[PDB]
Amino acid sequence: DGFKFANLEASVVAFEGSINKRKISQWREWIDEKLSYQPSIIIAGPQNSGKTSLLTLLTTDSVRDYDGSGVTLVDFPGHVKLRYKLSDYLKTRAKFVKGLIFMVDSTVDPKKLTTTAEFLVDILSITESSCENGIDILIACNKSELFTARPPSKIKDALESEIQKVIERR
Amino acid sequence: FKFANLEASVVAFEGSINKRKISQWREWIDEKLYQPSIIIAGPQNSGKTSLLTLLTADYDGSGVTLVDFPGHVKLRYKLSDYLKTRAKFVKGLIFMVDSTVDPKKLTTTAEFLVDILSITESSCENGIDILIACNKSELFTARPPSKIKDALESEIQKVIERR
Repeated sequence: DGFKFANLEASVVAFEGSINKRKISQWREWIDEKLSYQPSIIIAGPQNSGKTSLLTLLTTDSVRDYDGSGVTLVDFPGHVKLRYKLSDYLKTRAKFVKGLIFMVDSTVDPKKLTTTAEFLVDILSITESSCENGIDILIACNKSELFTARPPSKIKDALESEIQKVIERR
Repeated sequence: FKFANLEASVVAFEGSINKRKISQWREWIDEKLYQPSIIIAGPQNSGKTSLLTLLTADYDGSGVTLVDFPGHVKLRYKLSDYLKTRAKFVKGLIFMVDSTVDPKKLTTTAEFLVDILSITESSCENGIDILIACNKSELFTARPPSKIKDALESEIQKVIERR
């Protein structure tokens, strides 16, 4: 039978939150639990998925070397790597990468769902092959405050179904 | 296709990472140089990491799809987005190339230059100024920077002619 989050190598949980209302306690719990190198998590999502807002909250609203592997383009003096591949970031930091967050919308329509499921396939195909056990995933179900919002478990269930169809369409 | 017909300036200078004689690169860098930046461009084993060893504000999420925390390191960050975001603070780009070059190695180098140049030149009026850093100039197989530059120009035309 089909794709199930349950059968991935890594753990996958789904929690609701709200950037507009700064209700992100579950996401922070998860992040605090996961957090050559200091631990990191990755924030993953398209334009307007809430990432910049999430970073401001995490840096502002809380109470408290160079490796050229796979680099074709890097700036000076900053040493900013351009076209830096997810696969290389993961290979170089290995066990210091502790998890990955997918920012998704709790109020998704059938269209937005498809393009999101394709982004998950892409990124999960890389995390899952990067090491034994993959990298643990949070599906951060934003806009929880909206009258059209669905429970995280139903978003997770709709993503899992549409991911199966994306794999089929191959 | 001529480097002279680009909107940006293109210069080629010798240097030796192995011997630490890179004065002409450093001069160009110091002259070209948000804080001012330049970009260093080249495949694995072109000497970028050694070159950085010798040389050594608010977060913006435009075009960002993947970003780490706490570091705010951007992944898959597109050259076009870096350029659009920093604009006039980007002062130059260096192509790391080998002075000793088989005709094999030429085509792959030429394809890389076209890829990058087509993006720098489209980024603004007059594009981004280019240094062709001709490395390993001490070797007995080394050609002078003027010949490396002419070789690349003629190979770029051939690559472009594969339309």
